[PDB]
Amino acid sequence: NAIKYLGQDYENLRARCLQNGVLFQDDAFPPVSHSLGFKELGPNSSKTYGIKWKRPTELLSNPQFIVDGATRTDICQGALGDCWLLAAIASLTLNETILHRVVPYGQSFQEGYAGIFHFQLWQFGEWVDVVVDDLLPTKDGKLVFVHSAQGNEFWSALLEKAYAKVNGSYEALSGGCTSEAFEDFTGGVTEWYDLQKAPSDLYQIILKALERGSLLGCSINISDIRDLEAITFKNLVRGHAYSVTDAKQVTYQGQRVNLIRMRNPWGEVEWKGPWSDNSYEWNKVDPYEREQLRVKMEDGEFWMSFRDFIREFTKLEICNLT
Ligand SMILES: CC[C@H](NC(=O)[C@H](CC(C)C)NC(=O)OCc1ccccc1)[C@H](O)C(=O)NCCCn1cnc2c(N)ncnc21
Ligand SMILES: [Ca+2]
Ligand SMILES: [Ca+2]
Ligand SMILES: [Cl-]
Ligand SMILES: [Cl-]
Ligand SMILES: [Cl-]
Repeated sequence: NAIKYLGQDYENLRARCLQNGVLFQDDAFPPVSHSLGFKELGPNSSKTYGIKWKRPTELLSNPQFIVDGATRTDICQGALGDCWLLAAIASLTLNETILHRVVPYGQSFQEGYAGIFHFQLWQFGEWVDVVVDDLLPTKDGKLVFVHSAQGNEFWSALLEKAYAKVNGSYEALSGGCTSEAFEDFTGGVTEWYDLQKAPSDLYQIILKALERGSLLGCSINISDIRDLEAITFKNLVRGHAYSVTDAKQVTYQGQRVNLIRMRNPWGEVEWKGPWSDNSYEWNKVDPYEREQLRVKMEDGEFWMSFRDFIREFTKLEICNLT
């Protein structure tokens, strides 16, 4: 059983809030500017001034903790430098077992709701249960930071809040390492690969890792400063964490081609090269493969050939667990 971060006891706090007829407000991570940040999100910053803390039950008549499953399309980045974290959460959703260790079952805005939620993380060398109240940063009625493509779904916003809490503020999340989030969700072992020196069996390594439910992420180093822009000519984002979400082989004019699928945690802005959603390559595979694999949607998720992947990307991170 997870031990309680700061000694805060989820079920006890929830039960006592319900008894006392109030909603939880978290003394350890309160709905004030110091929970937002210290510089870019500090008390006197332009960003801080626009933000009002509001509960999902203040925003909507029918807020939901999870809608149609806790899945990667529920991870759409907001105005914060936490792409590394969000890439990790998106990858986490592909492994139901680990997902629901981090996101406990049984949390809702209906029966038993008292304005408090909890998540479990690997921290300080322990599995720790972290509570949050459900006051969330909003501007004009919309979440400022992470949000789901399902506008009434709140689990991922609440998990990002819990992760900010253990790190001190949302601003403390700006700029980071995907592998650190992977570890914090698993207590597993992380390794990384230099794609410009890829082992010859790297694609099989990826296949095996995906099959076992390991977490995979990738990025493109900014080698100059951000000279050729943050965005490459083919619509990739440099210095930015992507989730690796599948690896599948297709038959392209009668020959096997290894593909890899990844997802930009923005939930938008995708590769426009071969195998992209609108590319001509799809016209020359088996119709069944096309139907199974290709999804024509601006959703941040796309395929690349493994060959193009290892040319365009520079780093692959893998977190292996038990
Ligand atoms: C810094 C950028 C973030 N990148 C990083 O963290 C990188 C991640 C690695 C895997 C390359 N790491 C990093 O730099 O190390 C900094 C480091 C390491 C250790 C200690 C302190 C600082 C990330 O790209 C990000 O969060 N971008 C969000 C951009 C705003 N935005 C949000 N929605 C957007 C949208 N729809 N469209 C356009 N922009 C959007
Ligand atoms: Ca969902
Ligand atoms: Ca897509
Ligand atoms: Cl408390
Ligand atoms: Cl303030
Ligand atoms: Cl609910």
